[PDB]
Amino acid sequence: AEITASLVKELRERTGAGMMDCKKALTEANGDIELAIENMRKSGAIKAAKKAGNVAADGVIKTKIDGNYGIILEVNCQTDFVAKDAGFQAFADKVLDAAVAGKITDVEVLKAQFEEERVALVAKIGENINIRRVAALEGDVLGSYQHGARIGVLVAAKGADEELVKHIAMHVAASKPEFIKPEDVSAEVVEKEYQVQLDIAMQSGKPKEIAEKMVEGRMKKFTGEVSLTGQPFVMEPSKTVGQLLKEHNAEVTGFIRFEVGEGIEKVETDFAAEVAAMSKQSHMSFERTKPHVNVGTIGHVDHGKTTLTAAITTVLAKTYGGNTSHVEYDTPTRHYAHVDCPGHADYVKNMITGAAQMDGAILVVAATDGPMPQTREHILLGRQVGVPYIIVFLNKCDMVDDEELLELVEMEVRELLSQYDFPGDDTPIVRGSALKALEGDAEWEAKILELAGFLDSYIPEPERAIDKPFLLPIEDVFSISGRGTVVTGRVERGIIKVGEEVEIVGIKETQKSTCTGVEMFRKLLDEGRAGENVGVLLRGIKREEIERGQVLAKPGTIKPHTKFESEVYILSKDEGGRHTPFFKGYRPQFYFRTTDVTGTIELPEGVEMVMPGDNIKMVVTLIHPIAMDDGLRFAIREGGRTVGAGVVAKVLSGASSRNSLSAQLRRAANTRIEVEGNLALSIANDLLLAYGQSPFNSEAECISFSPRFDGTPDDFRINYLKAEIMSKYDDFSLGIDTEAVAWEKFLAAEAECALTNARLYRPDYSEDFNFSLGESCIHMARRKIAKLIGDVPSVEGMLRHCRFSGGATTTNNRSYGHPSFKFALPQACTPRALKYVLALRASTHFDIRISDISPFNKAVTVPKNSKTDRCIAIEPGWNMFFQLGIGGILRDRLRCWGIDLNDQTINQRRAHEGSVTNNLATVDLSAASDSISLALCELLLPPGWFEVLMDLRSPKGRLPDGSVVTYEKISSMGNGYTFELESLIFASLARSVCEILDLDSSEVTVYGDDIILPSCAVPALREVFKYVGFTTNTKKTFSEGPFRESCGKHYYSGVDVTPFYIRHRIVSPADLILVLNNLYRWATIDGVWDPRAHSVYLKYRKLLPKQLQRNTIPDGYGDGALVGSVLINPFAKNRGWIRYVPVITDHTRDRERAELGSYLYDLFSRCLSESNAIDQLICRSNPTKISRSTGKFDIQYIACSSR
RNA sequence: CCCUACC
RNA sequence: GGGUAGGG
Ligand SMILES: Nc1ccn([C@@H]2O[C@H](COP(=O)(O)OP(=O)(O)OP(=O)(O)O)C[C@H]2O)c(=O)n1
Ligand SMILES: [Ca+2]
Ligand SMILES: [Ca+2]
Repeated sequence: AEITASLVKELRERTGAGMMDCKKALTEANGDIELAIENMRKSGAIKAAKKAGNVAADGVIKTKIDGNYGIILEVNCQTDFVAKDAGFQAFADKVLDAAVAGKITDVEVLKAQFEEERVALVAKIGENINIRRVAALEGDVLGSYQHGARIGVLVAAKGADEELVKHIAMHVAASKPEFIKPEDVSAEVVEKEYQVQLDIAMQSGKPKEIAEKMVEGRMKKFTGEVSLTGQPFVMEPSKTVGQLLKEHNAEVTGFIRFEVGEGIEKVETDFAAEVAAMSKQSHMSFERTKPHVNVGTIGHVDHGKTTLTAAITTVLAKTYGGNTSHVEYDTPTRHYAHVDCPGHADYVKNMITGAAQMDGAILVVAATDGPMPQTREHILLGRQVGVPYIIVFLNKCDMVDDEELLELVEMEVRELLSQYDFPGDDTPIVRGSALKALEGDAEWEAKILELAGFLDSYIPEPERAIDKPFLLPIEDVFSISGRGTVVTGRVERGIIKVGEEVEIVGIKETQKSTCTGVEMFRKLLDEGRAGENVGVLLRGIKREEIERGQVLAKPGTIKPHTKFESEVYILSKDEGGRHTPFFKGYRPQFYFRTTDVTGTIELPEGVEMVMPGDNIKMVVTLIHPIAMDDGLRFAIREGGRTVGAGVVAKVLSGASSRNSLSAQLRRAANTRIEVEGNLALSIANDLLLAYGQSPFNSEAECISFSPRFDGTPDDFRINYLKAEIMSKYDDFSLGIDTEAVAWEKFLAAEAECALTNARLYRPDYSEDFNFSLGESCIHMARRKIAKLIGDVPSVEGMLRHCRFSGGATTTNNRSYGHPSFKFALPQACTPRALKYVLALRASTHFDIRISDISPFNKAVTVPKNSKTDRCIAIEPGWNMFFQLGIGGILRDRLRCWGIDLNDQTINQRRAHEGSVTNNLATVDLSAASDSISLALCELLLPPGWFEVLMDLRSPKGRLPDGSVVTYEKISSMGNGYTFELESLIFASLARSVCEILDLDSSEVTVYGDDIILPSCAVPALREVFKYVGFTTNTKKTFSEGPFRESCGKHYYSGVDVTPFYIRHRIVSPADLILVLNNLYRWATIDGVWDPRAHSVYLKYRKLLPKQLQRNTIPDGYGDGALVGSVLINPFAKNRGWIRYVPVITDHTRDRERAELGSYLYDLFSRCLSESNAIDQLICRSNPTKISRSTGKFDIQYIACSSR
């Protein structure tokens, strides 16, 4: 030590400067006060200027109004915590006040007027802080709005009143209008923006006056929207600000809106990979049940928070050897995840959103400085979020002589901790140095060790989910004959044993009962443990006495509540939340463990708008009760869209839409649009005419017209539509057309397999002399396939993939398709398939029974296009169960070849590229799956597999004639695996063809029979295919020309030319709406019409009942309303800040579900799962419900977003 | 279970 | 009938 302790303290208390900066400026002053205060004052700048190269993207905005003069101010800092800090508040509160009277606008004037004090803080704080901008606004009446501190606006308007200007100010803060009027936009920035779009359009091939008109309409919008005037007013999106003003005899002379940080990079920051980055410099020179603990580090930016967590990691690895960007380290007794808390808001967000909780914080302060002024806000954050314990790591202690000085810093911290109710006197404080720790220096190494010892002993072990009291969120209820009432769900915490009593609590008056049993799909059980999906059997209680959403718990452990206060986060436009703010009476859905429930909120004191993206405390009150205690997470929803997360803080005491309007629409909806002749045709023809193309001569021409594959994209697009649009229409009288042809087709395919079956089992030409491409590919493909697939389908493979889903089986019809009827009604099965069923039956205690054992499937017929139906096959139920098993497994394996059968999106893009690039082809086989013969499978597949495939197929088929077929092909369409099998067969060949040619196999991609490989490969692929029995569809395969198609998307030199189809007689208003919407989506660029089509759209829109002509919804909400602008829908009711619009839906009648079967289906599904930012983990999946379609329509109200 | 869009 | 994506 040099000079004395209490000499430095009073140097701090009158300055706020760092400890060592105080001692060291007290030596060069020979123990003199005033002399010292000066060496620092006179060095205030050396510090500040050292911080210039520190990005200050945070801060506050302030705002003041004087009679009718107003100023808006922005002064940055680099941190959340500094912005809410008292001192920094006072600087900006002052630089603002004294900037009012002294009416300034030149940012430099008031800057330099404060520069000598701007250095005061920057020294005392340790963050770059400085005035960023200022501006001034005056008018006849101006008003301001302050959205916390992140954003303020000043609004000046003539002829307006008090609240009006507030509201306008608030709107401005929400909608960011970059001008005050549509006619105020830089007639240059625009006149040259109209000069860029004109190509985008005229290069797509569009005729002069079309590209123009389009661009004009676009630009008219492009502006109206970025202009206060043509902006849907925020407090009533139905009318815009423009109209709001006009009807108040007012206008807006001008406005300013500032937002903290606007246009300042705000350099990204990754925590983990930075620690490893600081760990790298000294990178140089069983018991799995261990408890899991979350810790957060919190303190001043460069007080060494990052170096400490580096230290904590090396040292811990060196010694005890071994969500979202978070380092993790181990102690001999527990396992840690560690986050940084660089921002206050940002942290509160993650704490609500569950993306990062905290069992204890670690407050980091460098002893060379001591607590900073903003250290208050650090501890305060801890306090506000309820971090249960806070440990202190004094850092950089080695850069300190007097040890009495550390005794002194440590006092300051303890006193701060206690000012915020933390155990100041009893809280751990390790005197350490992270730097030396990383230099291996074992003196300062045992302090890190010591810190982790406190982590192990001061932050108490968190409560293992099993040790808390039983609770199971009820997902569904079943009435099971001779086994009472049963609920299913995942037990959330605790254990339930048979015999114990339970309460069922939530939505109605709480009820009591006792546990009869506990079952999973395979085992029956006497206890259910936390994390397990189960059924639990209750006694005396009935199934209409229990609802989903209730919980099952140990008695008295959980109680039902209706009112509570909470901390919630509203998602932004980004995260898929709302895109408009809400206000006083927000009335959304609060989803709890498994169900939505309506609630109203009240905002805290003095807040009256809420924007996507921000935090808020609100007092929520629910329509009826839900079991809850403190801590319980919940989502916030609007029509099943997630717009917020929440956490109950404290439970409290808890002491639009029109009917005739629905009736009007219902009546209209059940009306018949009726016209003469064929409406579909008339529409197509008015369309052909508006694009100036010759109309369809007759019904005959609709289905026999071929497009010219040339001319401009525009010319081709309507030409392609002409060829496709009527091609699947099912109501053509004119034609002895049929489905007789579908069977001929079907018989042709079989006979084809018969030939190639003969051939492939006979290729003894008895002459090696000759070598063949097809032979070669089969050999190569076989070898690749085995490497991918294995000798045989894994048992686990089957365990996670066999399932029932869907439609008809050989015993169930469309009506009894649902999986719950498959578990209830006995299913048929094949003699060869029997052992699978028995094995499944040996596998569970539930009954598993076989209607009948027979080798037949049912060949039926389903619609395809105007020219032919498609023959498929309805399988035996149990065979299906297992087919989907192997089908599911092949789907997984095929990923290793880059083939992803869940994503037809990758095939569409390669179609599009092949379209400009001509380097890729799209190809198509004719009877794709009807042509895979038995022989081909047998040559390609491992024996183990082919056998399993032979057991599971239907060997025989019963046609509608009662006649039979003994199948030549391996499997028919409608089998559980044929799609995935044809994909693998197709890919394996194309890949082998690639290697034979020295192309990259990886360029191959396949989805069913939509095959995409490199163009040069096609001729050889054609030959292989011909050889192994397939016939390639010359008409729908493209390896040159400007055209490509794959998976629904059609492209022409890069432009989307995918058509649309009218399939049915248009008879109801839903039929017509669907067609019109398809027209809309095909003719609209971003909501703007091609004029050619729009004239036809408007012509036919007049055929609808009047109210249905105006009842519009945004795109992506379905087709029970015309797509258009929902803001101008007269029937849209804005109810509680969420907007509700009526759509047409099919009127259903409820049917009785199969109680046992539904319960198996539920349980079986939970089995399937066990073998398998983000608050999506807050929602489940829903209860079995059956319903008949009556032929009528209903009106349903759905939630919408302005869009 | 009932609608639309595709293989 | 099988699968995909979206909707109730
Ligand atoms: N409604 C459909 C459509 C396709 N697929 C499956 O996807 C593959 C694609 O067959 P398509 O290309 O649609 O037509 P193909 O049966 O091969 O007959 P074609 O091209 O001559 O019309 C084959 C089949 O397994 C299906 O099962 N059911
Ligand atoms: Ca095909
Ligand atoms: Ca195809």
